[PDB]
Amino acid sequence: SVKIFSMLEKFGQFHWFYGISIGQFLSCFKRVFIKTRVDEILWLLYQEVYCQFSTALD
Repeated sequence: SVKIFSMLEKFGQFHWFYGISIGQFLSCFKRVFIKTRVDEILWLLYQEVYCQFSTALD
């Protein structure tokens, strides 16, 4: 999650519209549980983060 958040911040550096908050990221992560258990959670986190914050990019 730290690595992903750093990547999103680097995205936000390039264009003023691409910024990212921390509450937004935390809520996106929280939405994982509602929808090797640790590996499943990690995979779900990646999928949810992508499908959440890809629509905000060109």
